[PDB]
Amino acid sequence: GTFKDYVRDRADLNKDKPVIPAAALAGYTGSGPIQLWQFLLELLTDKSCQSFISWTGDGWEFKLSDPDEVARRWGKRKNKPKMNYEKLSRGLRYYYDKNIIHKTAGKRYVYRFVCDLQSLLGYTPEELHAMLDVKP
Amino acid sequence: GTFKDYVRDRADLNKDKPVIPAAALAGYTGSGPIQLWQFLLELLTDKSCQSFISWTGDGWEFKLSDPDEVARRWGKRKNKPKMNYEKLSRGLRYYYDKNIIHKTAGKRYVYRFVCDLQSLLGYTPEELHAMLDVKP
DNA sequence: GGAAGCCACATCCTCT
DNA sequence: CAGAGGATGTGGCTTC
DNA sequence: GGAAGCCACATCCTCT
DNA sequence: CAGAGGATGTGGCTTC
Repeated sequence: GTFKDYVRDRADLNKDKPVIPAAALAGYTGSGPIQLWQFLLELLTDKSCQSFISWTGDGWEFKLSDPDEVARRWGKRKNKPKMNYEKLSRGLRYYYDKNIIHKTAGKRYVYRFVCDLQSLLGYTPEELHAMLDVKP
Repeated sequence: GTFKDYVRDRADLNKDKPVIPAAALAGYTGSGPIQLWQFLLELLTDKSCQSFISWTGDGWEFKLSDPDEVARRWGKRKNKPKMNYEKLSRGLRYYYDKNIIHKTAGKRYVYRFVCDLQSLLGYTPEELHAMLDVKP
């Protein structure tokens, strides 16, 4: 397998094509280092990540079906191997007061984007959900 | 402008489409952090970067038409704002002994990939030069 | 998890 | 500077 | 370039 | 744990 085949094979697994690349987003917003909410928003728009993180179908609500995986990847993106959902959730918890992301009380591993995503990605959650083939 | 527009606009400038993405290459080779030679290989395959870095038309030979720009970007990709051609060249000098890249004596800012790129990107420099519309 | 190494540079400097 | 390399130091990663 | 700040987490801990 | 937050500490970046 050459580089060509390595890229080709990942494409056939629907990887490397998130609609909202974190890196790009950070660039657009001028946030500098990639931020958590941004990273999640990248995953949530990359069809290949739908197995461990996805939109519930209700507005900007999403679920961390596989916390441990979401955590690993965020841990990798920030170069922090000890990263787990137990510290990552702390990150998200900070957002509550900064009204960026809120916790949906009662549902394990479910939060919701509360800020104005439509203006940032020019898409109503209904459209986005259709583009990713969001089930519910 | 929204993130959507920001993405399509850069797309119309032929950006964000390098044939040999550094990040991917690093993954394929399992090198871990992106390496200099790999970065340069990304730029050289991204049609939008042809103004400050490009193949001379002779095999794997290339030129840093705009050293200062090349240096800035590499400085950005590694998070090292003080990054210049004066230091970056050092990095390249280190490949001379590791037969990965050599200096073409006589031409200011011109070096040549000496390792086996054909096997890594399954392309003869002739083909690659055609895909980028390399002039000389 | 965890400490100990290994490697690519990032930095600085000296010559020519 | 541009272009060789030696002397250092450290961060991100592989390795016990 | 350069020193001083700011901000987003990464880490740890305590309850319920 | 999962999930709220307080108390800390530091790296990447913005700001004088």
